[PDB]
Amino acid sequence: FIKDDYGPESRGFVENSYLAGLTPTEFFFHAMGGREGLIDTAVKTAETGY
DNA sequence: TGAGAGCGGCGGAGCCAGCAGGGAGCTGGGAGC
RNA sequence: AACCGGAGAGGGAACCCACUC
DNA sequence: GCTCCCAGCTCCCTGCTGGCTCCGAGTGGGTTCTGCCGCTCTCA
Repeated sequence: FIKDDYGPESRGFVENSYLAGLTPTEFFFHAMGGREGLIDTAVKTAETGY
């Protein structure tokens, strides 16, 4: 991407569906999104149990 | 006194205790008589 | 011609990997 | 000699910095590891 690109494609918006598949940039961004939830699942338990 | 051997020794957050600095308040030395 | 069974040992520390959430 | 007002000492207070304890529940495997050098006394 060009420097200082605030457009939807350049910041994480995925305009494709899971039926049409994702472009490589959208695939990486989607991985970045899923990683956050996966981390919170492990972090949350240590607080809730305490 | 030499081999066998016994052992002698060489990360982060958040509550509690101490310290430092700063005033109100009391008592001796001087101000008037 | 003459009795003829029978057990008992494995423990701890540390580390890593993995699983279910 | 008399009462009294102003600085020096006593107290408490506030504020700040250093020190101790906690950090989900289960489960299954495997692997390594439990000290070592030598120094003096004894049997031969």
